[PDB]
Amino acid sequence: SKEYLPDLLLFWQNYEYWITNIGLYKTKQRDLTRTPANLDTDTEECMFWMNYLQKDQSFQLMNFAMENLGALYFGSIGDISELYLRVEQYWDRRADKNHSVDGKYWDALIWSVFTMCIYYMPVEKLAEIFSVYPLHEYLGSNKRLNWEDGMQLVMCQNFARCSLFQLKQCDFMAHPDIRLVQAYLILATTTFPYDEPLLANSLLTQCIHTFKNFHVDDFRPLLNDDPVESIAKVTLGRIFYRLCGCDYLQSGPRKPIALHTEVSSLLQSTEVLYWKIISLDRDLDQYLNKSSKPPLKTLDAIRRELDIFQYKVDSLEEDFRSNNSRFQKFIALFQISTVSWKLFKMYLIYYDTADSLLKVIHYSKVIISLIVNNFHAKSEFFNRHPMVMQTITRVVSFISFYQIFVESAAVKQLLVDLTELTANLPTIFGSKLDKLVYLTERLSKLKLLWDKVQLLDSGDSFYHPVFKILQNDIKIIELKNDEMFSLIKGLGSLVPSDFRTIVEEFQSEYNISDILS
Amino acid sequence: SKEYLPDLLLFWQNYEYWITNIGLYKTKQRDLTRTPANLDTDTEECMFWMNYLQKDQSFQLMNFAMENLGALYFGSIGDISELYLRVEQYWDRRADKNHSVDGKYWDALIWSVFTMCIYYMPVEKLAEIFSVYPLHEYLGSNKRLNWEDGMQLVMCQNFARCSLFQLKQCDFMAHPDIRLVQAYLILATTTFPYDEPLLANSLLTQCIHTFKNFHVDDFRPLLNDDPVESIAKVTLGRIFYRLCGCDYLQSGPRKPIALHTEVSSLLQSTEVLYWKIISLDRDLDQYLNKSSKPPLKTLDAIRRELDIFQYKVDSLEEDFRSNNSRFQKFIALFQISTVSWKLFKMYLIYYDTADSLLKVIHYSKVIISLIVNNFHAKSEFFNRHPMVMQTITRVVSFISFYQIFVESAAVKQLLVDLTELTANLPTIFGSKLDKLVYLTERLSKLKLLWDKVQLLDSGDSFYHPVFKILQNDIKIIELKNDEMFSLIKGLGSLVPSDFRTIVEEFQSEYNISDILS
Repeated sequence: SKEYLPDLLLFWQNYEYWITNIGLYKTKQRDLTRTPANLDTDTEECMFWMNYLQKDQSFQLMNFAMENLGALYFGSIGDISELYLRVEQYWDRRADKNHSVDGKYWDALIWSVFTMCIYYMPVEKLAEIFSVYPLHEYLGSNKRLNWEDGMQLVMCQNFARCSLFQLKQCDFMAHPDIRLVQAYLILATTTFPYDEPLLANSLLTQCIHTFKNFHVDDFRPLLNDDPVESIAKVTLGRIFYRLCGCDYLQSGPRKPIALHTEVSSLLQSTEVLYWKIISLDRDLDQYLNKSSKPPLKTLDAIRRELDIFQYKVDSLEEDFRSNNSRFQKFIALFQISTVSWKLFKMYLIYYDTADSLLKVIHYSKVIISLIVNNFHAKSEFFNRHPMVMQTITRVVSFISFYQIFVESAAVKQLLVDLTELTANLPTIFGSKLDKLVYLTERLSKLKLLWDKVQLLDSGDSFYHPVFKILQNDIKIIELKNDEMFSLIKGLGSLVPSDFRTIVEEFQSEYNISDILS
Repeated sequence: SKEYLPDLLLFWQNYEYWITNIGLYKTKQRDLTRTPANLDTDTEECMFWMNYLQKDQSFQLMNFAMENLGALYFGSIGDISELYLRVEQYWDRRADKNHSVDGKYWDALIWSVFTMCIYYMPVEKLAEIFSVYPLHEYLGSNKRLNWEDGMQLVMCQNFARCSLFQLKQCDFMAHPDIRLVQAYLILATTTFPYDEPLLANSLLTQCIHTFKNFHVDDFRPLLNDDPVESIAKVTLGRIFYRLCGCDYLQSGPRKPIALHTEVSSLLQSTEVLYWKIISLDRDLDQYLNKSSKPPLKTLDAIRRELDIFQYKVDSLEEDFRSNNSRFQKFIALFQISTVSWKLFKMYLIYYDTADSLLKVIHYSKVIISLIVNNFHAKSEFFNRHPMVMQTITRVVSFISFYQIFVESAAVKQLLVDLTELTANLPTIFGSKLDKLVYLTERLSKLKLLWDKVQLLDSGDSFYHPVFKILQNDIKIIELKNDEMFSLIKGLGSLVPSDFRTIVEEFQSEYNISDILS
């Protein structure tokens, strides 16, 4: 009697939290006794790359950015125009043995910008600018590869280290500047915070610190303020909501200090429309690892907010004469859709409302649509936005999970569409895309083990091998996130039995630990 | 009619806060366009010093520490014995091109220990170990100097950079460890947090982050816990209260993120006796920059707590057979005395209670006593503890300030005793001691200008040139702490008239800005 189900949907909330979120993008217990350390390999490497870039080359990036990446870089930098000047002086002082701090800070800010560019640059327009030729060698990878492969992704990664290595030249610890928060924000537009979850969390904490160090609570240019300062405050506010955004996104056990929590939910300007929407995403996902349920009255309150923000989003036109307006419209629409999907998934899980699953299937498709429509406009670099990756993960997983329990040919098809789409997302998503693919493959194998094996009522609860395996995938990731052993090493250095056979079998064939990166 | 006075004592609370505290030890607006930056001069320098230290040399430091500095290093490291092993393996791996992270972390922890040692090492016992010979040269300072001078202090400063430079090798941002918090805590025992207020605040924020990253709320080894873990928790708790302590101490505008605030005041074990007492210091000083007054009932509640802690302190014996027990007793007694002084100063200022000034004069003398008694036991290195410096500053200043307004031959003498003592505190206090001396000299010159010039009742308020000069010293320091201009540069880069003659005169002869370091 599939009467258990309700307690099983409620369970997904934690599986989502632990596996699809924490475990796949924010986990990384490394053995320090085995990790090489030094301030030498990063100095030479981030010195070579800086050489690989030519004056004109870098300037086309500036143009790719100005003519494309507006919706990302604005929030934290505003009209690049002002920055070209800096990209210019960058080279001027590029020829000096004598270098300052305001100098480097300006350097790093533009090198984080370059990072973002390489990241989004359509592989084709990138090749017409650089050539893997003088790159395969240095690195040491046969010319067996090219731009089409991660070799482009071996720049959104290294350029990123050139931004960090350069900040490490300002000794930013000792000289807080908004430019550190600005550089980080730009690096945030990429997969950097997922590649280096531990570092990114420390750099964000530094950014929270640097931000509060200005002690500005009210960003509105108040009466009789010098226009220069009225502007800096306004700017600071844009930077602020951008900062709350990646803060909420990087939430987890390895990120204990918060900033976004100092900002109230709506349940209590285009730029700020961004946080408005993320505010609602926070309002919902906050229940994933929670024990309590979102009162139904709440979901409706958020539903109503969505409505207004949905409307408000379409109300902001889009002229295809600028990729800027097109990419902004995409992020807008993707964001609301995502929150919407999350919204009805919630209804379906906590209250099993009417039209819930129908709605989930709807926004699930709206999502696949938005991504799928970007190949059809040769603005596919739009899909490289870290938001896509995140959304597809939660959507596919839940659908893939719902599929193994609640049969439906509608969902079975949707799952096919998503399964396809998954292994189609741009490749700049590296290691993770594969990890998600593996994760999908896995939850499907867990379907078979549910159709094969027989569930049985003990009278108090139901028992199945796919039930433990699910429970385990959480305990195993939840343990990979307990730093207590790490504490023990840095200190005094001291140091239903049939399923039990079925589980361990699967567990050895498909260990969740394979998702960790 | 000296009827104004009450509002003038209340004013001292802010002068103390801004000048004697923030302005003298936690201020540092530097021009980034003028600051040289690089990861080269620290790598070579912190490579030379590391060479200057010999195996046996460093090991005597270990012995100075084990046989002296127990009361400082325990809280965060516990029985050095365990660490000698590390000082040993330090050298073993000292001969490697291949170096890890757990490696460096252990290195830095012992190099922070060395720092502390050099800092406290009696100049005499230091010379019998090292020789300025191979030091004056490298640096570039004529052999015109020697250990007796800051040349010893050019180690508690460089050794400190060797601890930092080495942490910068573990990329601690990416690999949080308690050893970072432990190293910082040891560096805390020195004047490091005052030499580099901006850096120390960022390293502390990193420590708050690293600490919470363990997610341990209850430090008591709870039921059926593996003794190894029960021990690590207990350890972590010692580290925790030690961490709240330097956190409260480093409070200010440049340190926006807090940790100690997560710990309640008592008004709501020897190791924890430390925070107990600092908790009471916090309970009192929290009113310095506040607008409201400490209800009298509060002061009494703290007074009563002091009593118990005073008693509890004397109740912990002291055998002069170990400098350890002697230095612990000193810190104990100094702490309570200090809080006590603060306590009655408060009574005298906010409520003008009876025996207040008498009590202030009492603990003021008890303090001078405790410091003065350390030359008389050739354990003068006891006075090098950053606590002394801090306490003498608040005591001398207030006394020096009370002196210019409220004449008394008792205070006039006390002020003489303090004025002497001031220019007698060990020299490892460098730049600051002089700044305090200058500050004292200054408040005395402000006495003359009060005896000379004539105060006058406008009927609504009283007006005097020493009144503005006082008000100004605050606005001028309070402005040196407004980062809004720093925000403006890192961004879009845009950019009673007789006293009015008297003030500016003084102001040019004795500018408070001279205290900033």
